[PDB]
Order: sequence, then structure tokens, then C-alpha cells
Amino acid sequence: SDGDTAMKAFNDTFWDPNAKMFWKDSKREKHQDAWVEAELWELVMDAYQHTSDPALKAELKTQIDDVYDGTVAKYGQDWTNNPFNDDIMWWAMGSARAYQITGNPRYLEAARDHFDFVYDTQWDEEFANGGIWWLNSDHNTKNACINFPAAQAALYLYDITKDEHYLNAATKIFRWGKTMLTDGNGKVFDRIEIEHGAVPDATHYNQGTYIGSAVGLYKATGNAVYLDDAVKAAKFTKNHLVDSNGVLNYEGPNGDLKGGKTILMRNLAHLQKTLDETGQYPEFSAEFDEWLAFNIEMAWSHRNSDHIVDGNWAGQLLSGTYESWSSAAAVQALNG
Ligand SMILES: OC[C@H]1O[C@H](OC[C@H]2O[C@H](O)[C@@H](O)[C@@H](O)[C@@H]2O)[C@@H](O)[C@@H](O)[C@@H]1O
Repeated sequence: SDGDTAMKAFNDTFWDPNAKMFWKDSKREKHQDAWVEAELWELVMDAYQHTSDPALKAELKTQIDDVYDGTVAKYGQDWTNNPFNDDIMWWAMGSARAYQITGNPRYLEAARDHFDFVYDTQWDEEFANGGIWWLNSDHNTKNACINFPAAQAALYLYDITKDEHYLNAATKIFRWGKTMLTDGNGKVFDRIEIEHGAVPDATHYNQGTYIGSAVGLYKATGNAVYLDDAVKAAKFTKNHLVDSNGVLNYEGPNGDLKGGKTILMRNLAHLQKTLDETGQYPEFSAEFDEWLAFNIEMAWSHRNSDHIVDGNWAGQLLSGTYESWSSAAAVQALNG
């Protein structure tokens, strides 16, 4: 499949098998930022689940453990001293998924201990009536990029453990986020600041983790309002975070946002599968399938001769240095 081709090319260009980490770009000079590396860990998992090539499937399963080992070799196993609660939570969520795939208890301990550190100590009701702080070093802002991933991590921990504590946490976090970090109609705000108030700037990755948490809560609770919340956020994405031709925006130059389509596509795939299975929202489901397919074909059409796709899916084929986070989005799109 094209998903196999894309993942193999991505590894050929960006994987460092000695450091067991991805390079930040094709010059192979610095390795990827820690939080982004968790998202590339999840890409490896998603390709592992997608492929049928037995040589590839075996390699990807090995790579799931290697990415963790390379990251712990550089950063250590205990992430509770990292001042960024989002970095901690992205790794907690990745570790929960790694537990589901491998059954290795080290991943359950990594997921649960880091989720518990953030939720138990960084959830606060003094500001904004709830929500998790972005940082643990300073308490100034509460952000979509910690809160919705935390709800996702809690849902994975609920599935793993069957402990209602994690469903209760997911529900509490999501409901707060819907109230304080969205417009009620699917637009996810970046954050709320103590000194400046709301910052209602929407981006791909925050639409994505909101959609993923909403789909997961729908499945865990049976409450279809959560599926509606996901549909409204997908409609917002398709109507407002695209160029004049309907292709998902390129969000650079901000380095965190450049590859955000990766997280968005991962979560849109969850919504797509749930709509296909339930037969709910059939008019939107057909429009959504068509728009996703269009976007994926545009992305793949933008590949270079090495089968790598830069994050500016709509643009001219460039030469020179490619970046692993920007380039991950197409790989993700083809492994959904
Ligand atoms: O358009 C949303 C924001 O996009 C950029 O910030 C990216 C991320 O930076 C930090 O990791 C956190 O503040 C995250 O919440 C944020 O998404 C900047 O352009 C910012 O000014 C925009 O508000």
C-alpha cells in the first residue's frame, strides 16, 4: 500500500537506528523535539496497525519498543520533573497505546504514573473553574494541548484498566474543555490565560485531540452528544482550517504547528470509522469521506522522488531540507 511506501520512506529519511530516535530533518543533525517524538511514536504504532507487509509489520513492532528506549536513554524514565505538562501527557498517552499493543507492564506504569502526576497535581479549580495548567513550573495558562490529550490518555487508561476513575477523569476534563475552550459549536480555542483571557485561535492538532476525546467518550459512555461534538469540530475543521481549494492549511512557520495535521488526521480517522460503522450523520459522512480522500490524494501527489511529502500539501514540489514533523502528516494520512 501507499501507507507502507510512505512509512518506509519516512524511516529511510528520518529514522536514526543508533540513537533509536527520529532526526528533526533530512540533514540528520539534531534529533526531534521530545513531545513531537511521542507523536512520531504514535505514527509508528498507526502504521504497525495498518500494514500487511510481514517484513514491515515485524520491523514496526520492534520500532515501537525502540522509540521508547531511545527516548528514555536521552531523557530518562521519570518525566515528572519536566516543566511542560503537555510533553508529559503526550508521552503518557503514547505509553498507554504502547501498553495496548505490547502488553509490557513498563508502559502501563509509564502511562499511569505520568497521567496521575499531571491530573492529580495540575488540575485546578481556582482559575477557569477547572482545567489542567500548561506548565508545572509556572501557573499562567490552561491549554487545549494539555487538556484534550489528557482526556484521551484517561480514556486509554480506562480501556486498559476498566477503572471508572479514569472515565470520570476523562469526562470531567472534556466537559470543562468544551465549556471553557470551545465556542460550543466545534471551534476549539488554544488556551485561556490568567492575564489575558481566552485566546480563540484554532489549529489542527487541537481540533484533532478534541475530536479524538469526543469519539472516545461517545464509545465509553454511550452519550451521543459526544459524537455530535466531534462532528461539529470536524465540520469546523473542514470549513475553516483549509485553503481556498479545501486542502488543509499549512500551519508553519511555528514549529509545533507545522506537523499538526499528523495529529488531526490520526483523530479524523477515528471519527470516519465510527460514522461508517454506526451509519450516523450519513450526509456529513459522505461529504467528510470525500474531503478526506481529496486531501490524502493531494498530499500523496506532493511527494518527492524519495516518497517524502513536505507539510505544504498544496504547494510546489521543493528540494532541499525536509523536516520529520512536517513530513509525518502525509504518512499518517496514508496509514488511516
Ligand atoms: O494559533 C494558536 C497559537 O499558535 C502558536 O502557538 C502554538 C502552541 O504554542 C505553545 O505550545 C502553546 O501556547 C500551545 O497552546 C500553542 O498551540 C502561536 O502562534 C500562538 O500565538 C497562537 O495562539
